[PDB]
Amino acid sequence: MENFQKVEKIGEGVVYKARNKLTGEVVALKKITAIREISLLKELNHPNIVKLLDVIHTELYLVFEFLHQDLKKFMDASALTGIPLPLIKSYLFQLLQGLAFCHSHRVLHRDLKPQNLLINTEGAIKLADFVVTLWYRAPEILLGCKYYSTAVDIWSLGCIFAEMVTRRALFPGDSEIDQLFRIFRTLGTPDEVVWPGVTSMPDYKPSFPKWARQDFSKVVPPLDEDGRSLLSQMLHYDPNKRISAKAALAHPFFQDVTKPVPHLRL
Ligand SMILES: Nc1nc2ccc(C(=O)c3c(F)cccc3F)cn2c1C(=O)c1ccccc1
Repeated sequence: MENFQKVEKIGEGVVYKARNKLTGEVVALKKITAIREISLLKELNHPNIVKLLDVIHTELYLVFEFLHQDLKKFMDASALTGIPLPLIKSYLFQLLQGLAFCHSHRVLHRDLKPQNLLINTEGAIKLADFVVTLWYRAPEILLGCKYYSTAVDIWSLGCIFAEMVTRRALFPGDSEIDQLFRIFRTLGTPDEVVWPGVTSMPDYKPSFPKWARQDFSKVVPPLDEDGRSLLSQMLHYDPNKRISAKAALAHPFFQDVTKPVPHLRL
């Protein structure tokens, strides 16, 4: 709309950085029943959720608060030394608060990934944007569950947690079956013992190869036992045994959480 001045295209809808030719405000402008669905999102305000400032419907643009960097760019920029654990823990804690908030309002993100988590110079991290990467997709979605729950967001976050720690994607699948098999090779092929009802899932196949589960100590070293304990609960196969965001916030891992400030090059 004529109320903004596209400053730069910051990412392919397409996201532009823009200045409100009126309020001088700089914002992120995203060019995209869905109406009222998005208006409700405009009421979902939390410090760890990128603020949806306005919805301009004209012949659909979403006006968001502008943050200078996403986690993917930050992880890439910290690949040599990695993100300090104190900061990893602070980010995980804040994202869990954001999810606890979203989930309490029966709202799911459904597609969390490093590129959708934005950070600022003060140490805050926020959930944004509530081929397409499958690396963070929960197994129940991959198995064709049509009515998945808030637990799909915990799975995705557990994945990002593992990636921040190891500096390598946990399950970099490049197809739906490769994604599923990478999860199986690491966490063990699921069965009725660990996931009641799993064999009845739409895309479950008795012909799936049976891989043995690997120890977490080999998956996210050098994360401490509290960290591995939390991650394990965030990656349970059964969406119902998977830890909720609220309970996760009470895990011993966060007993000594702080809010460090990252060093960013804007
Ligand atoms: N500086 C920024 N401020 C914001 C504010 C909101 C969204 C936002 O809501 C959002 C979106 F609209 C689409 C995809 C991912 C998102 F996080 C993205 N950004 C950015 C980005 O730099 C960026 C990061 C990744 C992809 C594209 C732009």
